[PDB]
Amino acid sequence: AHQDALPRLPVPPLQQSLDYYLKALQPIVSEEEWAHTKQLVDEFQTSGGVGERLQKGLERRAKKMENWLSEWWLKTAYLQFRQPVVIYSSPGVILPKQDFVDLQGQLRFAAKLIEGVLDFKSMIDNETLPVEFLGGQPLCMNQYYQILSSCRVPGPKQDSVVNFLKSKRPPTHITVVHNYQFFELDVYHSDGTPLTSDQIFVQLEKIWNSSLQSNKEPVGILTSNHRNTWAKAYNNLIKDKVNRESVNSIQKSIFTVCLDKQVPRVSDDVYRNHVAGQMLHGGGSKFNSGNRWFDKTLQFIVAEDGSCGMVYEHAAAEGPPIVALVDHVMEYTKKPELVRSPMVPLPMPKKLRFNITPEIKNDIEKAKQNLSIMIQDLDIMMLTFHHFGKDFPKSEKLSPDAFIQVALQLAYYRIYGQACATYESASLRMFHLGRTDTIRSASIDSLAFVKGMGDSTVPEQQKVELLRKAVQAHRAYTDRAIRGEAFDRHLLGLKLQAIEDLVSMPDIFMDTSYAIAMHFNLSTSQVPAKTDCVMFFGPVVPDGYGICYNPMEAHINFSVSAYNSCAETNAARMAHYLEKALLDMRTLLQNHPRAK
Ligand SMILES: CC(C)(COP(=O)(O)OP(=O)(O)OC[C@H]1O[C@@H](n2cnc3c(N)ncnc32)[C@H](O)[C@@H]1OP(=O)(O)O)[C@@H](O)C(=O)NCCC(=O)NCCS
Repeated sequence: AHQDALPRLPVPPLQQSLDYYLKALQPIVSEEEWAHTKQLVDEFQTSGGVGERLQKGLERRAKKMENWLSEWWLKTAYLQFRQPVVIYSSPGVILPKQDFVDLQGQLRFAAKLIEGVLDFKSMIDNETLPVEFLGGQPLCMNQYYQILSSCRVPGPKQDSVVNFLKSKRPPTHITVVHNYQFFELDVYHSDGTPLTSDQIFVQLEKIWNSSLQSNKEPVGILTSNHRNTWAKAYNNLIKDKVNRESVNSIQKSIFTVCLDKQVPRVSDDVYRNHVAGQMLHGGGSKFNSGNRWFDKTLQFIVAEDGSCGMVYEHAAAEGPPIVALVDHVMEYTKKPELVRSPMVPLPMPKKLRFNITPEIKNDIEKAKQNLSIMIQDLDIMMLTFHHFGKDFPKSEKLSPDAFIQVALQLAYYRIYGQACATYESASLRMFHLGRTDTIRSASIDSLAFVKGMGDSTVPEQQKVELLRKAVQAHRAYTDRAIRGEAFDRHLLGLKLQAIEDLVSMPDIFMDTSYAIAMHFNLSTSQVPAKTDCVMFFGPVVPDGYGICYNPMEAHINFSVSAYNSCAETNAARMAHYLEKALLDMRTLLQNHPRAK
């Protein structure tokens, strides 16, 4: 009854949005093209023209739908995306490295971790999850009822998502993969009481031995190829009675746990990057990628050396919900011990086999060739900004995220000589079923500033005043976005609504200023985690980056991605420049006190 108190995703006035469309375009589009769009936009919102008609459409799709963007966005952003899920869609995660140093401690943690998730599922199933606030308003809790007991499925034209959460016989098992081979594992009793760590460990220690030796083909690596190939590949794969049951089990699992194998260690300066890679894609076809099932919503991956993290399917939800589970889980892995009562009678786990054929032999060999190419093209850099975090920005009466978003503009600008189309994920969870909207960090005050900075003709006194203007201009966008007052989503709405009506694709969308404004060189998001962890994901375009960070109190975890295919990008360099951009801004703010 909480999802009925929340307001529905509004529709910003056509004039209002189309206005912010112009304002935000100036700094990234020619003074020529902007003039064009200017005339085009006036024509669009003419009283009695196309725009006014389509606007009436969205203003109706709301009265006959909980959320007028739900289906469109999910379908548009993920389900129709025919590229692989790996690196392009499913965000990895790096968690605080555990201390165990042997094949029994590795299993020990897995158990402790598994018990934590179920302890969290309780609040979900029991619907006793605490109300999350995005300032002074309640947040949509839906996303929490989609991440567990679900999985994505390959469709020849569009993909589907199976959810076994609230079904007749809610699964009580999970998936475990060791040496490329899957195993089922129940964590509940015919009495309702969950399995304590002990049982789960003995169940995990039993699953453990059953797959001591590796030799089988990594069928699971089939979920990392193109979505048109896996669709056909998956289609054949389930033509066997056992096969189908095998995949059917994984798609019911409350989630998956991967016990990855050894990998030739590298230096420590490039360590963090070797793990992030091991958490996002798997590190080749001859390492750990086969110890996965990327279609599965939640995959918790525990390494050998002690490294650990995850990788989830984005369709389900955004990083927040996922990390508001990571925090609780890592918490459980640390807390004390209670009743370690004797091992009740526990059954043996079911080994999920995969009848390997010559038809599937090729798809398995064609997958390796693909994945191995996506990787040799991924360039990632992990930056731990110790200099400061939320502390400083806050002490300057300035918003931390805005301040961090102005530094990226400066850093980027300090590399290409121009501003670019920038994206910052903004959650609209203060609305029922809502997901996210766009916060464009590339603005008028943003460009003026990055230029007023490196301009040796502008005094440090006018510099700081240009910095502050930007930080708050961005904050206003942030505040306007999270309140359904942005424009990117509304914009995509008029476009899709236009298609539906069966009308001529508006010129506005066919506009140059459009192919640009949607081309994001900087794809970013913030995912605060009460735990010292970092999230990451490739770039949205070939010529750009992927940037996600965790703003703490005394520091910031930063991830930076890029493709080697594009010589115009280098993750380390952007990382190396952002670091200098934040330190620089601080030197300018501490030199000229606005007060005191
Ligand atoms: C847009 C968004 C990132 C802004 O978050 P935010 O926390 O408000 O950002 P801020 O910079 O304000 O950081 C908040 C902290 O700075 C403080 N702050 C903000 N403005 C301030 C100011 N002017 N002076 C001093 N402190 C300020 C806040 O009080 C808060 O303090 P706290 O540490 O006690 O929490 C967030 O609302 C959002 O929408 N996140 C979406 C994440 C997501 O979905 N990601 C998907 C990834 S796949």
